[PDB]
Amino acid sequence: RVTNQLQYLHKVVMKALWKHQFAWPFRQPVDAVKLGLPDYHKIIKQPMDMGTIKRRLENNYYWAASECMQDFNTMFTNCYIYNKPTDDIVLMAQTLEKIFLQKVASMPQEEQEL
Ligand SMILES: Cc1noc(C)c1-c1cc(S(=O)(=O)NC2CCCC2)c2cccnc2c1
Ligand SMILES: Cc1noc(C)c1-c1cc(S(=O)(=O)NC2CCCC2)c2cccnc2c1
Repeated sequence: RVTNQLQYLHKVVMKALWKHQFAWPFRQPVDAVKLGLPDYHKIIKQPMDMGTIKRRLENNYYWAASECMQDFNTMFTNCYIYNKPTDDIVLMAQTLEKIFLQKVASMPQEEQEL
């Protein structure tokens, strides 16, 4: 579906996050071979990244905004679960997610199809 809320997530939320200076590690799926993490996919069962979310927005994959919000959430949660507490990537994820939440607080409240 195209909905008012999904449009907002695309044009306001994703727009802001995608261009952020800390976004780069999250713009494509985690490549476990490249990063040297043979257990990544053993620990993280549902990988997610902003490249995938952007494409889903662009291709009208989502039926409701809440679905897209859960993908954003999964991407951040994966990061917090996998990485060590002191890893810089955790700080970068937190920074992005703060913007995610700030923007989500201003999303249109009633979802309507277009
Ligand atoms: C401005 C304007 N003047 O005439 C038209 C037509 C627009 C308009 C309408 C929509 S929408 O109807 O698809 N979604 C609405 C629902 C919530 C707010 C946007 C946009 C959608 C995306 C970008 N520009 C949009 C601009
Ligand atoms: C693991 C992992 N789990 O979620 C994400 C996201 C990652 C992650 C981690 C690294 S890194 O640890 O090599 N560099 C850190 C240093 C500070 C920036 C990230 C990447 C390195 C390159 C590309 N993607 C990366 C993605």
